[PDB]
Amino acid sequence: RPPHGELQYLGQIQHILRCGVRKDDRTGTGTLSVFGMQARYSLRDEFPLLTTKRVFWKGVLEELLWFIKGSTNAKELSSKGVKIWDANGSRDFLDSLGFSTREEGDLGPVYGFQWRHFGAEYRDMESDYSGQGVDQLQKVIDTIKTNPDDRRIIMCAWNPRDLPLMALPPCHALCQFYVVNSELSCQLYQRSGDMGLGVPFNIASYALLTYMIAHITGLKPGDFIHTLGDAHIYLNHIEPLKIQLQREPRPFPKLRILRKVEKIDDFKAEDFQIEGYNPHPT
Amino acid sequence: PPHGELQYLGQIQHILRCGVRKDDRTGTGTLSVFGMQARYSLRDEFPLLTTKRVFWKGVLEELLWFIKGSTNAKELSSKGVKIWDANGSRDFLDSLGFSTREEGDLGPVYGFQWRHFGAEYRDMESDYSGQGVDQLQKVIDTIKTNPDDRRIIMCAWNPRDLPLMALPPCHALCQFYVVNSELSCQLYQRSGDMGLGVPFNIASYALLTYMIAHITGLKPGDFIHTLGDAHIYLNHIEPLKIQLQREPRPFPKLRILRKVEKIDDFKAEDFQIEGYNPHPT
Repeated sequence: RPPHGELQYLGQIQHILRCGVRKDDRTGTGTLSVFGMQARYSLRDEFPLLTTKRVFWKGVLEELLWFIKGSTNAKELSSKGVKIWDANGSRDFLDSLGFSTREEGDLGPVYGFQWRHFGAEYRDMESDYSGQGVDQLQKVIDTIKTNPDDRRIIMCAWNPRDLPLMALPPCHALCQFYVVNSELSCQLYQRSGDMGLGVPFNIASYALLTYMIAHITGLKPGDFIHTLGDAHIYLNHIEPLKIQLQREPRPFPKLRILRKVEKIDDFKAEDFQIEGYNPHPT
Repeated sequence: PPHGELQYLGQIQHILRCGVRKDDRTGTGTLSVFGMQARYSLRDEFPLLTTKRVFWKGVLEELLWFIKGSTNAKELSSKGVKIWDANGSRDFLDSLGFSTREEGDLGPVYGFQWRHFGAEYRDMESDYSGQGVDQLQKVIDTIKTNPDDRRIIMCAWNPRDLPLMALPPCHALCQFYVVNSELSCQLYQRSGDMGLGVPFNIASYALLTYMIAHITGLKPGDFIHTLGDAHIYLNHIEPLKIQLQREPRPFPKLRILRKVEKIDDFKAEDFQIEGYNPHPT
């Protein structure tokens, strides 16, 4: 009787179709669009991997793990057979940014470096930043263990000084955690969200991070609150979304963590099994 | 057309029906709900709440003090506005280990992050001109040359400077965006005392959107207030329960009197609030 948590994402899509405004330009790109939306996804016994269309779960878990180790090296992930960042590591592409002296796959100070060493002077993908900058992930885990009530438990990836050094500016600007009755919640502030391709992955990433952090602090998962800045759909995806919005949601799968892990760095693709996941065909 | 203030009041009824108990740093309790959002139209109205007066003059004078880049509390209270004084007092600097600071040095707080993000902070009387990133000027430049950019953001959480600071900022980030010559703005506040602060806050950023709309030549469109921890303090449940019984009155209107071309050049006399008629309390 509480509605399926997937109807919120589908509503947001109804909405952009009914009211976005056509920021134009049948000259490649071309979008419908709306500014500011907010969705709440339960994490209690379910795990919100969308079902009306399949999400690249393997690219989810692998990219999250590549952020936790602080990497900013795209080859290092691309070897887990997740390619989503390689176009951004390609020499012609850096070459179009004056990164002419960077080795291919050096993305600059992108999420893993902002999560692990915010503030450090960034040299390049092979340097060692041990002890430099602030480690937001750790500080966040400690504050949860020792002051769950703190209203300051934030993690920021948007670093205006580092921005001209990044091979692309981040979508997720910041996430805030929050703790009550032993449940752990999370709110992601995303500046720009493609309603078709990325938003369902981005929802999985942050839910998963919430599980992993709940696990390691011995709290139980709560709500994941997805807030969006610029939410858009590309005109070319309207047809496929229009069909996609007929499909009745299917029950969200579940996720087990298969061992007791105590440091965040300690996690490995195999500690997780997504069980029950059955989405519509594409 | 429902009245803008119903969203704010909405959020009150909701925290009262579903908020859970939760304590602050000192121990005072609150009912709190995590995650909320409201949209206030900024088109030919200006949303200064009318069910309880807001200190308009603190709003104006503060935002001017943010824009100036300042982080001295004294240069604010001299305009007759004291909301930052306590955080600057000699007693308080000492409890934080800032034994070395002139009273009323707040550390690197919004002043400094909007105009000098990532400069090293020294003290309040330093000069930082050309240091760090000038996020305010950068937002206005982008609103004018690339209005469809989706990164028009300002950010005042900076983890590095957090221990240098009187208190950690409460407005973390704001984003802007433009569509049909309308300028909208979204604000992510990590924590929100629904009684005293949120209304004050909804007026800062609305006012900031009218300033940037005036200079880049667009019209104000929406202001979206997103909250991390929305909470009502306990002591306030009763007053808010009265307050919920008031029909809101039509929001007033903000008039800007001369044409200002640069954001650094606004003064408090450029601004006129008209037809403001809030209930007594």
